[PDB]
Amino acid sequence: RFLKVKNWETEVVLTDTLHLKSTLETGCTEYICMGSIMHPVATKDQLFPLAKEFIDQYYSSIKRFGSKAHMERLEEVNKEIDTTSTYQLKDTELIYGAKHAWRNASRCVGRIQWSKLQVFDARDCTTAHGMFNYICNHVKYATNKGNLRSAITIFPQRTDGKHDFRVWNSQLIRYAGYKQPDGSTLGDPANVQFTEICIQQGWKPPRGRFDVLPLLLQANGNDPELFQIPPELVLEVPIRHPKFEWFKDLGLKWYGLPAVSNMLLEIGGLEFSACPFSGWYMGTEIGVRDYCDNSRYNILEEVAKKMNLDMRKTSSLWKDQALVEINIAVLYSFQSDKVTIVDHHSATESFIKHMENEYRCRGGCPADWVWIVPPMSGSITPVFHQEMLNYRLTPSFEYQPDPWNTHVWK
Amino acid sequence: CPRFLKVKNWETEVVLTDTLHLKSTLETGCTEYICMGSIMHPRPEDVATKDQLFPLAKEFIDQYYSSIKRFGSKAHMERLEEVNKEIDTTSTYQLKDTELIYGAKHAWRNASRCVGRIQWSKLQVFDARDCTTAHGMFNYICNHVKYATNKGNLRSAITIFPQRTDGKHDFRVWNSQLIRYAGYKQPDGSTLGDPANVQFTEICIQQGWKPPRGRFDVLPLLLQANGNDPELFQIPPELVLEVPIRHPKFEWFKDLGLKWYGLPAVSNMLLEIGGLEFSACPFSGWYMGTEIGVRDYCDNSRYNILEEVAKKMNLDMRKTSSLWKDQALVEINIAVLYSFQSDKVTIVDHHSATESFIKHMENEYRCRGGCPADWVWIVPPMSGSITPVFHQEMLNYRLTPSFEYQPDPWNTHVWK
Ligand code: HEM
Ligand code: HEM
Ligand SMILES: Cc1cc(N)nc2cc(-c3ccc(OCC4CC4)c(CN)c3)ccc12
Ligand SMILES: Cc1cc(N)nc2cc(-c3ccc(OCC4CC4)c(CN)c3)ccc12
Ligand SMILES: C[C@H](O)[C@H](O)[C@H]1CNc2nc(N)[nH]c(=O)c2N1
Ligand SMILES: C[C@H](O)[C@H](O)[C@H]1CNc2nc(N)[nH]c(=O)c2N1
Ligand SMILES: [Zn+2]
Repeated sequence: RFLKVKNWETEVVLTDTLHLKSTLETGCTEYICMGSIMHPVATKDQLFPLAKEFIDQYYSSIKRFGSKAHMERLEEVNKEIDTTSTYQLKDTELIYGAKHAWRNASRCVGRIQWSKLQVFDARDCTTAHGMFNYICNHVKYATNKGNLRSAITIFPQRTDGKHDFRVWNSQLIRYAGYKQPDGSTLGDPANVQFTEICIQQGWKPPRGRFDVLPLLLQANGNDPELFQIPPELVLEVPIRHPKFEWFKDLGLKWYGLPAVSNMLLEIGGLEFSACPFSGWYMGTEIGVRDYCDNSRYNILEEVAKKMNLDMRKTSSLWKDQALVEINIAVLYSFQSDKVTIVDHHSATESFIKHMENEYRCRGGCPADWVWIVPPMSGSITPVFHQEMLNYRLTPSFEYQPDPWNTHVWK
Repeated sequence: CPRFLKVKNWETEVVLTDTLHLKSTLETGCTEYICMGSIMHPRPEDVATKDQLFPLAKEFIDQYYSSIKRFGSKAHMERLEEVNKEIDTTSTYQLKDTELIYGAKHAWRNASRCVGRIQWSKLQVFDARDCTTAHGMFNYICNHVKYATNKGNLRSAITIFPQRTDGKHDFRVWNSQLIRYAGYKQPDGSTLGDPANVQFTEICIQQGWKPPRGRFDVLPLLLQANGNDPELFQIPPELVLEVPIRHPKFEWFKDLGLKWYGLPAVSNMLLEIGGLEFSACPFSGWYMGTEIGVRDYCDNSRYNILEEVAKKMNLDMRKTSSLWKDQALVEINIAVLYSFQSDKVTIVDHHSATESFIKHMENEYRCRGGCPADWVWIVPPMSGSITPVFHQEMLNYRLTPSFEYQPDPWNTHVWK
């Protein structure tokens, strides 16, 4: 059945037919909704239908369904799954599949940009040194002196599960976290475990507050190897406030390039376990989550201190006042340094426009309200009042286990 | 369905185990392949047949005697048999007072979207099932308002009018809340008062209400008894507690002339107990500040005062990345909380309410085996991630007794 989604602010109603094309499961049932649950080695047998599905949708996309090339590709992929237990995507298919994995990412508010993705084919990589080279080129290309450009670098696909390529880092650029003897945490608390794994692997921590972690790179299932990103490649922004001259005295900074490196890219039944992809930041991703979460930098109290706010009772909303000011500073700093960044009002406004486009030309847009709504000022953004339908299309980005839980060392 | 389901809090690492989901009775609207969790809502002749009513009544009666640790008792088997005979001879049955009170408290306890359920067992239940006329409904509602208001020391309460019979004799409160402000659509397209209430205001004016046409005109009650045409009543103004909104720092804030009413009393929902349908069941608690300060004031299709407040704050309103909207939203919510606390009218900030809900949820998981919760509604409309419910996974499911949506009565009513 067709399904309608209403925006309760504009009263626009859109009709979803695209959900009818999905086959993966969401985790909900008719009686239980798991919409706020964060996470609810193929064979030739399972592989060909997935490949056939994806080839069919590719040749449908380029308006050549049932063509000579289409019939030939199908048979070409048929004989190759038979005789090799897998197949290899054409370059065109790889690009199409990566763009559509972004397009199908129900949790991403930045998808208005989806077809503007620079795809780096790294399927000929064999060693971690090679991965490091490919990754530096990604970081340099995507950073582009502050005029950030979305990119993805795709390493060789999984074969037997024993030879995976993995980026052990959760992002390419992240700050170290140090669990202090006195209990607390220096640096970034999100990364305490990974930082310890890098130290145990030989990394010599500077033990500052903003130490860029090394790359820890696993090629073809071998042990991971440490690499330092050349510092001239790592663009950073000192956070200052446009009114509070004392803000810069907090000593804060962040990196310009958000580049997620621990997810899995699935295309036509093939699994790409190393596929770092980058875009540019929405300001709340730094100023709200990375700075004010209890298990992150947790700087809310100091800012409210310097603002001389009454912090005795929660109903003074001192946390809310300090949160807005931190986010003002983040946007101001990136914009003053001409580093690409988007505020949650512009981003969500763009996403509503993106939804309109997708419903017109595609029949729907899978979208995860729980993730699309920004972590502050929810209802004064247009996505808050936008009903969304969440469903799982492929190609897709998926979660995968942390490598240090599966990898057999030597 | 799997027997145990785990939810995790990603801030504290606490993992909880849900078994209560196995008792879920109605559909969420999700399927295996689609999630409808952000859809807001996923005939008058049709009432429960005898065959439909039997299992629904037995399920609730069982649950009630289980709750009072008398399951399988003589009194339990007797009640079952008495209910069954009533349904056989009369096609319906009547709840005992004890069962009515238990059902109403559990409809609140089961309300997945309510952040305030830590209070669920402290609900004053007024049995208005002897009511016959809209004048009688007005009396019951005035008494409700006065008790729940309690001079600003608000107390949660529900008033339950007679259940549905054949569907042609419904009791209904046409108001969406007992106390709301009129909205008037002007000829020039602008709105005076509360734009959320323009349609209902028009209905009241058509029914004979003489509007004052101000910004904050308490709407009259429009009350339907026993399926008759609804009738208008003015709530005595001494019973409508109101708070003028001022700001602890901004002296000019009072010059906005804003005020709000103290008692949030939702009156358009349906209470379902044991297959019985109580189409008129106004219930009230007290406000979370953001229900006024974020939604009621700063929604675009509401009072929409963000801009005016930002002007008086001398913010740059040309670029969105100055976050002038966010800065103004906070100040408005500071004022709402400060004005209610100053006048000693119960109110709860979103930090306190969500922390209590977390403690509540944990207790329910411990003592009950779960707690249905709708994250999309539990997370407050501002500052979501700096409240503890943001990082708390939740399972949503529909238990009974429950509060249900129902069509607006002007759309179904058969005018006499
Ligand atoms: C171009 C600018 C982009 C912006 C502003 C943006 C914004 C965001 C934000 C705010 C989130 C939520 C993150 C969080 O709160 O933790 C998100 C999630 C996500 N983004 Fe985007 N994004 C961008 C580009 C991209 C690109 C280039 C890709 C891949 C090619 C991508 C794939 C994803 C995925 C897969 C998720 C959700 C991951 C999951 O399912 O857990 N995004 N994005
Ligand atoms: C005592 C203080 C209470 C507080 C602080 C509170 C808080 C809230 C809030 C913030 C919402 C979301 C409203 C919105 O965003 O529009 C809500 C919804 C709701 N509350 Fe509570 N509430 C309270 C009392 C009660 C009582 C006494 C009942 C019933 C006996 C109740 C039943 C409900 C229901 C049924 C809904 C959502 C209905 C729906 O749309 O599905 N609440 N509550
Ligand atoms: C390309 C891109 C740009 C951007 N501007 N933002 C992005 C955020 C995520 C993302 C995905 C999952 C995720 O985490 C899931 C759960 C917290 C563990 C997080 C949290 N860092 C971020 C992924 C990609 C992003
Ligand atoms: C007792 C009580 C106290 C309170 N403090 N708050 C409450 C809010 C609602 C409630 C329920 C549904 C609903 O909306 C239905 C659909 C969105 C239109 C609204 C919107 N007014 C409020 C109901 C009861 C409440
Ligand atoms: C589209 C979306 O479901 C709708 O705006 C919901 C979202 N969450 C909400 N949450 C609360 N508490 N109250 C609301 O009215 C809404 N509205
Ligand atoms: C429990 C909850 O699902 C979890 O904390 C989610 C909620 N929504 C989110 N939304 C975004 N954009 N980013 C997040 O990390 C989260 N966290
Ligand atoms: Zn769902």
